[PDB]
Amino acid sequence: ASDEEFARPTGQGAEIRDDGETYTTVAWNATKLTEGSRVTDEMRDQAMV
Amino acid sequence: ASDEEFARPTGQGAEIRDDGETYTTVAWNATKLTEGSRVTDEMRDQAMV
Ligand SMILES: [Mg+2]
Ligand SMILES: [Mg+2]
Ligand SMILES: [Mg+2]
Ligand SMILES: [Mg+2]
Ligand SMILES: [Mg+2]
Repeated sequence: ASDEEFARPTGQGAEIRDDGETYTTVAWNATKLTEGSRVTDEMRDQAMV
Repeated sequence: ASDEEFARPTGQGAEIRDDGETYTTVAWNATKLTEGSRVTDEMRDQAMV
């Protein structure tokens, strides 16, 4: 939403003027973060961990 | 309706003459009469009456 504003002075019996809320958006577009790793099965056998 | 009248004096065996009830109207057309006023909410509040 738009910021707060201030009311306007007006004459007695005169028309109240308009200043309503205005709207906008902030967008998101999530980015794929990725990470990978590969191990040979002989390494996977012989490792202590 | 038309006014009362007087009957015709006649000879014996003579034709009776006509003098039947004639009619008319008076029209009306009602005219719109109007009156109006405005008061402000501040005046309506503050007045002693
Ligand atoms: Mg206006
Ligand atoms: Mg404004
Ligand atoms: Mg005749
Ligand atoms: Mg007559
Ligand atoms: Mg007559």
